[PDB]
Amino acid sequence: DLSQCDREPIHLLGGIQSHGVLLAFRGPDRLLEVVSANAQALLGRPPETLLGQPVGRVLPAEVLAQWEPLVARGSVRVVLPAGAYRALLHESDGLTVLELEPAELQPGMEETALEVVRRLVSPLAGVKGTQALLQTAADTVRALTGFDRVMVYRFDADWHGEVLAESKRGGMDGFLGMHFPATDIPVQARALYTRNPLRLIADARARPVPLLPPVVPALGRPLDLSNSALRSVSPVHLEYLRNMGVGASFSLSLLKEGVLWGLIACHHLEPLHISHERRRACEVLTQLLALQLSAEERAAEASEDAHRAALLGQLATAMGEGGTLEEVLEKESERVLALTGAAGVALLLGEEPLLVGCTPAQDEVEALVAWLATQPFQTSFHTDRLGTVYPPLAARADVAAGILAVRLAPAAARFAIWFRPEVARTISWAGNPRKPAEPEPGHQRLHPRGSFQAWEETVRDTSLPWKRADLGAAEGFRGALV
Amino acid sequence: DLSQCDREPIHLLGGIQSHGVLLAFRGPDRLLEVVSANAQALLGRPPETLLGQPVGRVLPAEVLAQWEPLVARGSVRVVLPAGAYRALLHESDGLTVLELEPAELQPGMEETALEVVRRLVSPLAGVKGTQALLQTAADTVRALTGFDRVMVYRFDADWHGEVLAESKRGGMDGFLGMHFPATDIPVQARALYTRNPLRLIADARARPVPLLPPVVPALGRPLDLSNSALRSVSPVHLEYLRNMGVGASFSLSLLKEGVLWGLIACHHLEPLHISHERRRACEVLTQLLALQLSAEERAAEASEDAHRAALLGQLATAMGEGGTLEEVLEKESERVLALTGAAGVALLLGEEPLLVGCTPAQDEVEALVAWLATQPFQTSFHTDRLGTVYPPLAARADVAAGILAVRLAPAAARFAIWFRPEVARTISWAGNPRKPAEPEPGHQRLHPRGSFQAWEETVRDTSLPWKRADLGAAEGFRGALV
Ligand SMILES: */C=C/C1=C(C)C(=O)N/C1=C\C1=NC(=C\c2[nH]c(/C=C3\NC(=O)C(C=C)=C3C)c(C)c2CCC(=O)O)/C(CCC(=O)O)=C1C
Ligand SMILES: */C=C/C1=C(C)C(=O)N/C1=C\C1=NC(=C\c2[nH]c(/C=C3\NC(=O)C(C=C)=C3C)c(C)c2CCC(=O)O)/C(CCC(=O)O)=C1C
Repeated sequence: DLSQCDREPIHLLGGIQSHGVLLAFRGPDRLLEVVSANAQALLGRPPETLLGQPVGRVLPAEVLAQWEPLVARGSVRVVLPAGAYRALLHESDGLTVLELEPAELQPGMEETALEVVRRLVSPLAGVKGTQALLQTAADTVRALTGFDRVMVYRFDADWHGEVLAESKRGGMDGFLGMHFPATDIPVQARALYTRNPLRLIADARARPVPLLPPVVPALGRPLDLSNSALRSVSPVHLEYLRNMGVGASFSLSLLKEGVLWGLIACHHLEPLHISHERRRACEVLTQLLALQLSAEERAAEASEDAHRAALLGQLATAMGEGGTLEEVLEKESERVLALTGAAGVALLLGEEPLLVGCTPAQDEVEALVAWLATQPFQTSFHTDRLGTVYPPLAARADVAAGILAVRLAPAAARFAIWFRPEVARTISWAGNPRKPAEPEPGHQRLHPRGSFQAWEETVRDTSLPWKRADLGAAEGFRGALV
Repeated sequence: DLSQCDREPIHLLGGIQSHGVLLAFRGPDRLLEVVSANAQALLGRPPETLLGQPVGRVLPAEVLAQWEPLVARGSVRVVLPAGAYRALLHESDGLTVLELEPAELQPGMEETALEVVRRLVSPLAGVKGTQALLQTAADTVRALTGFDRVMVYRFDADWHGEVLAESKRGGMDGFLGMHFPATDIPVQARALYTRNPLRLIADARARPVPLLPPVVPALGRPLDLSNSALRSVSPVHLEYLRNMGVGASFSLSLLKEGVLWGLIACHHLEPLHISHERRRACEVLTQLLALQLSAEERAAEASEDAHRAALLGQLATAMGEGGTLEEVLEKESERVLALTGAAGVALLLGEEPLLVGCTPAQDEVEALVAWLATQPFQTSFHTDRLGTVYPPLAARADVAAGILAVRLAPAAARFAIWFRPEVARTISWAGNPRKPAEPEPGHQRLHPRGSFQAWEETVRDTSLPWKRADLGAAEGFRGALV
């Protein structure tokens, strides 16, 4: 179900944010084709009068002088009689898009940000866990942006997420540890956040500035603002902000090894514009954490596969120390369990089933033993909520909430099945997950949930997720029984 | 220790660089105890008549106006009539040492180094290899320092180095590809370089400034200048550079997982001083490179593991469904070799040897098995130069230069032994390695080597080195068959 949320084009709403001015040109003569209605407060004259006119007679000479560097570097600073603006330049719908927004005024900013990078690299980060690695990356970003609250938000495989870190001001509420639906950040949004990694909402109460003309004439549609720094956002999202009593919003995507792993959302309770220069420096921090997270993770996985392979070697040094099948896998009982972080093992070596640890009844292992043999897997099968696919043992989630089965022979149903009990998790949801929006009668005008107060849900009948190492240790064992 | 170049106390040389003043204070009354003889250059009044004078009456009020900002940070900018300077504070031998140094004049340093941090931390970096990673880092440090040549030095196991990357200006001598002896950077300096990661020589030809008094009166020795920016390097080094044609040297240790991976060296043909702050943003980049290298490198070891584990996966699917062990290893001999990237394998299941691929003859293999039997290895043995420990097959480096053996049995003689042939290398040195230093009659006066021209050499009887992924799969094979 691709809902109403996952529909309307957020890149075709046709408004810009009032703290800036948008101009679009087409042609070798670069005649103004698309103008935002507030254009006058800079250009001088009625916007309607400057459509159809080449750049030379609409743009100030303060800016055209630096047009070449604008074209080559994509952005240049320009001082006007109004103040210091930053000219941004890109391409869209075959037209040239120009944006003026206020520039950075405080000149020891890059110095300051060069010092938050030293903190986020250091000799080495992630000392006592990646938790304080995200907590620093949150602190650094608050210190640089001046925002009252900064959360690290992670995405889960269902595309729901959780605040894993939070650096806020004293006397402020916090969303630490809470959980959030997938409809909160829809799919079309996550599609373009994985392309354009920044977004600033200076004033959520403010009214978007329309563009002129309302369509691109040669197209019958509005100008594609997917790469605009001043594009104004969906209306139903400005209300979700107001129902949190926030006033400004800045978010950066956390792209690590290709995918959208999460966001760094920044909340302020009064409007605040952050210079495009200050946001690029923040982007330098977010990429920094994303590289730290990657090197820490692989290192954990490597060390987690060296201890598992220490076990595989102890199994074999013993299994060859004496002819003793039934006996060693019994005398070395905890070295098999710990191979997959398991609590009971059922080994199908024909004959009878050698039951080790806490394990389901011999006539119940013989029940999944017969169903698994008619399941579509090749070498391994792992469920973390078995009861849902195999309900007969849905009441035995005390020993069989999750399973990890390996085939010890091609045909000839010969398996090694590790078992895990459930692990009960209470997740707190920021507001009711079942009514996470308010539709109006006719179900054609959705609104957001107005309460983000805790909602608690103990999760049952699920086990711990089978990590990557458990699974490799399983198939390593497999090449030692055949 | 081993040689004289290791004896030299390169931290008690009593000299500093003429582009700066050093002053050391001690006591509740910050009495001046040690001072550089050039201190009168920037203080006014001869350095001898201010010794034992409170800090108040010796320093300029321009410097003392920031005396509290100076302490709690350890760095600050002051404007003397002599010019803008950087004051830096640190404690050595119960003394408060303060070092005055010309400060940075180009104000967009921090904006420039941000852009170069952006380049080296961006994702998609290392995509054409880690060669492009060091090449990017050498090109970026050159853009900030402005040196005429910036090279990447990697120490090997034996502490000699080579140049794996290089970035230089048009028409200049390079050292790409070349190898440099262990004696060129001696052990007492490596140790120090693990702890102070940035050093700078501004005039390879300027003579040191003495410190007055020649000693610290309470010790009998001079001031320890371990954590010093203005310290003068040993005179044996100064000759080295002046026989190299360099006029200024600046280097940054590449500390990787806490150990000294290598060094980024930069050469200018003329004297050049880099500001303290610019040396600290270059060191930012050394830690991005250290990070980037650690992450990439962990990604490959994993991808290596996956291939081997699959090779272990298919053999054990060959096993348990096709006759004896002498047959399935006859139809997967291309996998049993590939396990350890081997040219041949000799398995000993207790029968006569079963030789696979390119091996030495049955008798040569048999003889080695009875040799290794005495040897004191637990479950694994490996060498890249067998002939150095077992000469009987020192003629056979065409098949047996390097070997990897695993014990397939407890207190018994059952092994699987993979075989590699030699891989002739070719080390092109910067000078003849047997003449690394040229002493005078008597040997209490050493002189740098005079000629840095390519001295080629071709190492033989040496195989490709048994890596982590190979060894890991060697033990995997051990745990599979009986
Ligand atoms: C049916 C529609 C929607 C419901 C219901 C809902 O809750 N959101 C809906 C649509 C959109 N959400 C968009 C963006 C967006 N959502 C989040 C998540 C949060 N945003 C916040 O402001 C907070 C807290 C205050 C949270 C937890 C984020 C981070 C974003 C990105 C924008 C930002 O950084 O503020 C969205 C797209 C907006 C656009 O056009 O840019 C839509 C349509
Ligand atoms: C017996 C003495 C020595 C011989 C012979 C020799 O070749 N070196 C000897 C001693 C020391 N070398 C020290 C420092 C140093 N050496 C290198 C290596 C190079 N420096 C270069 O300039 C080049 C190329 C021209 C190479 C290959 C480096 C990088 C360093 C560090 C200093 C720098 O980067 O400029 C040394 C340390 C002296 C000190 O630090 O006080 C000694 C004693």
